[PDB]
Amino acid sequence: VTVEEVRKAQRASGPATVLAIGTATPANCVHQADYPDYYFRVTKSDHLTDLKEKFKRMCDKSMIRKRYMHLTEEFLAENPNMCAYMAPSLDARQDIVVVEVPKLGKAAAQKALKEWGQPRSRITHLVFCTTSGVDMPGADYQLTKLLGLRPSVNRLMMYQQGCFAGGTVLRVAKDLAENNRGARVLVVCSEITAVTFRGPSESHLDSLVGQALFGDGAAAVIVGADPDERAERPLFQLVSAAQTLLPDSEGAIDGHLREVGLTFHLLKDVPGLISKNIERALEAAFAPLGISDWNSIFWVAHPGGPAILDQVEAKVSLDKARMRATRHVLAEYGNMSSACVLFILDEMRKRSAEDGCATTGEGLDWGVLFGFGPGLTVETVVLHSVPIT
Amino acid sequence: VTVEEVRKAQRASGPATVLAIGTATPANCVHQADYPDYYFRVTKSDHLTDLKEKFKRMCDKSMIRKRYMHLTEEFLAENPNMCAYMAPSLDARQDIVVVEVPKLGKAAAQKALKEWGQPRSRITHLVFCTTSGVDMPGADYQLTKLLGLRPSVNRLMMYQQGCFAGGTVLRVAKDLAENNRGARVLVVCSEITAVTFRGPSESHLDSLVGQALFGDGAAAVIVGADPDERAERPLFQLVSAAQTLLPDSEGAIDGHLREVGLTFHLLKDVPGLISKNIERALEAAFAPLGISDWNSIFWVAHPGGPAILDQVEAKVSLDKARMRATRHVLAEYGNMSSACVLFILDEMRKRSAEDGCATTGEGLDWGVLFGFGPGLTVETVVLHSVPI
Ligand SMILES: CC(C)(COP(=O)(O)OP(=O)(O)OC[C@H]1O[C@@H](n2cnc3c(N)ncnc32)[C@H](O)[C@@H]1OP(=O)(O)O)[C@@H](O)C(=O)NCCC(=O)NCCS
Ligand SMILES: O=C1C[C@@H](c2ccc(O)cc2)Oc2cc(O)cc(O)c21
Ligand SMILES: O=C1C[C@@H](c2ccc(O)cc2)Oc2cc(O)cc(O)c21
Repeated sequence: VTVEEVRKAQRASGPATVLAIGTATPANCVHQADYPDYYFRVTKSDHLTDLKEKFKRMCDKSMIRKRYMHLTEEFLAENPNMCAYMAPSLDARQDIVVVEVPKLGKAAAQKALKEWGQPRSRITHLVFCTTSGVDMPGADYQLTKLLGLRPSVNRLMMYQQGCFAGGTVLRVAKDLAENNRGARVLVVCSEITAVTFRGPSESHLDSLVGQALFGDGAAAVIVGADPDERAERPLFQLVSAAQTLLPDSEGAIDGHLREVGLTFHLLKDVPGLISKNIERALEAAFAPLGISDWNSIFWVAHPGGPAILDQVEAKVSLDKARMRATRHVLAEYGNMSSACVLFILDEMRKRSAEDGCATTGEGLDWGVLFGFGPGLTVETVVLHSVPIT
Repeated sequence: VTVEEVRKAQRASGPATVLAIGTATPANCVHQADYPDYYFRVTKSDHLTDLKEKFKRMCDKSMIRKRYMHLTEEFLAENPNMCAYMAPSLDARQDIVVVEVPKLGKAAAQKALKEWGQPRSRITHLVFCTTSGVDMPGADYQLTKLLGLRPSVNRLMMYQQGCFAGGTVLRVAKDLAENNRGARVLVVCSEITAVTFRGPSESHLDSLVGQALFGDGAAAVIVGADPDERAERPLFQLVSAAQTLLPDSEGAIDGHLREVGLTFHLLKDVPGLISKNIERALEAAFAPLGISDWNSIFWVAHPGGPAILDQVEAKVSLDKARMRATRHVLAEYGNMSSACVLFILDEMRKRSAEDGCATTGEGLDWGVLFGFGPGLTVETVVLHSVPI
């Protein structure tokens, strides 16, 4: 009868908890050892032998062993506008991603739901995040139909976000789960590089870097507060989430949706900008918790490129073991934009079980998740591990 | 310190409350009575006389007296591909809205921030919503710079949502404010029709209807729980928020971002689907609260078109006064997509104050806000007014 009464009956008690993770990728695998030859072949750029030597360096130094890509040679050969550096092609790219992004996210969400063990109808919110394609109704609507979620699911469609949004979706799901008693949030990031694939331009080497780094993939997490201990198995606790813009980082990471598709700009200051600011972000997150030793917490960081992990490592004097879960996902999947950190969370807890650690976070109790992206924005999520019996 | 201690010392206690509302439009104004001549002239389509008759009737029946459009005749004369029905023009349209959408948002945000009267640094969250254009970094980042908000403001960027997103942003802001002690959420919906404006085609009358209804505008709202009694002024309380998809509505409203810009497609009698279904949403939102008389609550409904309001009003036998503020915004502003319900909320609390109503909701205590859009999606936000 009163709003205060509704607010007490509404709202949950405990902190947002990750209850399941699942991941999926296209079946087409592309090995980095073959990509320089493959890429310069299908883009009819073999005559640019000087540029091809540069690409061989980037692919050799990428610390990427393989990527999964929906795009095939057979398809590209039928789509020369997408193989040119810059040709009319947004319509052709949209036709792929508008169908394939929700399709890939469905593959990931099914695995998360399966491990969750609860009926799909219990899912109350859906947070769908992509950086490839836009459409009305959005990919959130398509996924809802594909999975058969209830029609009254509360959907949040995060479009054209960039690579920091892996942390964004957890910050979003945290407030949804925590403010709504019983809420169970399905979170899906799904990325498909058909929107960004393009040929090589000697005058835009930062775009060439994108071609050596970005890959396809989707990851799904189910987040909820007040877990049913009898039926749900917690993995991580979401303690706090923050976003920030880095000083003097204007223009560091740009991306425009145009008739030639999604373009990509990237300054060489990106590794320096992140490494030089990461400690301010760590202090902001962990000082109120009383934590100052960055080697005593587990680490999840978006692997924008190997140079970012190298310079964050050196700047903060991390032990090589702390970036292992991050470097493994980079090596085995490449840069999947917003889905990366969720993949790393999945790899963190799996290895923690296989190795016999005390917790899902490599035996450590507290952890941090970092997303980096256009802004330059940095998303920081404090995590807490769960004991492994 | 445990994670439990954090949660307790992290959350707010009270309900999310609307503390300030500001609106803004482009200055360039077009009266509907003049638009068929203007629209057919600038699109070089005066020779399709039968189509023009159809478009007059579209405009006559729209119940819109005027709309604001950033696009001017001088600009359009230099952009023939945007005046054609179907010509490559995404790049030009993007070039417009990527700059003008946050600019119009700051005009409304500055009004709301002035009414709120608190320092801009106190803003902790920003929810920016637009259906006109996309970009990385987004319009939320542009607005942060233009307003001098703190670099650490938590931004949510809602792109390509559609007309129902005026309710979506309140549903987002509700959980941000309520779950974070001290959080003050700036909510900005900004819409500019340069992405959908296109010439007429005789085989695409659904697109032509959009040319009759859609206008430009931006609206800003500041949301927080636990208001300061001396320094802040509650206008409305967000009680609950829900989203649903209507049965048998597949494909009723589709919109595709293509190389010719944002196209618009209708397929399944939108006024019938909303009114056939509105009572279910009312009962879902208000049966837990013991209300069943849909005339006992104030109404804010997204004015997608007059037919939606007519059939919904007739389905639940609404007194003509319940739809008044909604129809006034439709008449003086057109269909401004996500921003419409925020304009109506402002009109309602102002008109309730101009006249001597007891509450900000036209003298009533409880209220309902509806967003309608692609899905068919219905957003339902239960409101509670504030005594004047
Ligand atoms: C690209 C990268 C993998 C190359 O590995 P490396 O061992 O550092 O080798 P280099 O530093 O010499 O870079 C290789 C070449 O690409 C170029 N390169 C690296 N970053 C570049 C950038 N933003 N723009 C243009 N060229 C770049 C270098 O100039 C170099 O060309 P060169 O042989 O003529 O000197 C590494 O620099 C890296 O990880 N950069 C981070 C990229 C990034 O910001 N990712 C975030 C994506 S949002
Ligand atoms: O090249 C390396 C680095 C190595 C490593 C990681 C962390 C650490 O602390 C020490 C060594 O792990 C790996 C594990 C692999 O399966 C394959 C590899 O190629 C590598
Ligand atoms: O640091 C590396 C190197 C990486 C790698 C191997 C081969 C290759 O061709 C490219 C990258 O594999 C890894 C695999 C891991 O599980 C953990 C790691 O730390 C690493």
